[PDB]
Amino acid sequence: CGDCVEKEYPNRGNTCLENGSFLLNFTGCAVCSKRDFMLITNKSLKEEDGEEIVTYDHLCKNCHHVIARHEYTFSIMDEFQEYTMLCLLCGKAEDTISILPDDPRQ
Ligand SMILES: [Zn+2]
Ligand SMILES: [Zn+2]
Ligand SMILES: [Zn+2]
Repeated sequence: CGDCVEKEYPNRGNTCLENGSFLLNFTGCAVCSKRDFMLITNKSLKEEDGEEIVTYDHLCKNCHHVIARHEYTFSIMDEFQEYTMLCLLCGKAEDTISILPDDPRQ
């Protein structure tokens, strides 16, 4: 309900994830008032030309209302990798890593 989160799309100093629920930003629901109560459902995955995308939602373990929506997208460009995340709860973040054909991933 947006009142579920302390901050809307908090920055994570570059952290981009396809899993979990950010309990440190979740202040507990406002449809029912419960905390440390959540599930994940409708989890989709997409892949275009080397880019990998993961989209999902968070649901209150008590009232099963949709707490928030999550998106994580990952792209490979020429010699580098790009990571981006956007979630009302988990946060908004972006990172880029330079790599080699030896696949070292820093
Ligand atoms: Zn809520
Ligand atoms: Zn709730
Ligand atoms: Zn999230």
